[PDB]
Amino acid sequence: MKKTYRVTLTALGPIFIGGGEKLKKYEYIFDKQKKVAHMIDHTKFTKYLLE
RNA sequence: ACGAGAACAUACGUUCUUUGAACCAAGCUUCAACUCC
Repeated sequence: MKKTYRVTLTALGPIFIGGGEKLKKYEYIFDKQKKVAHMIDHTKFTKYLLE
């Protein structure tokens, strides 16, 4: 009879769903030597280079 | 030197009036953005 339940999925390990977006060696990826990575948007990158 | 001669079966008149090709019906069902090294 439509037994609705609230599922709280506790991520005990690394959870990855992907979704079809591959990031190449230097293609939108910005990896620096302080053990964090930043990533960029294609539109503002391309117009920031074309300006 | 014909039961004959002469004589439009003719004139007038809307296949027309009223009438939803409608009513009902999920583009949906089942799918891990993934496996290997």
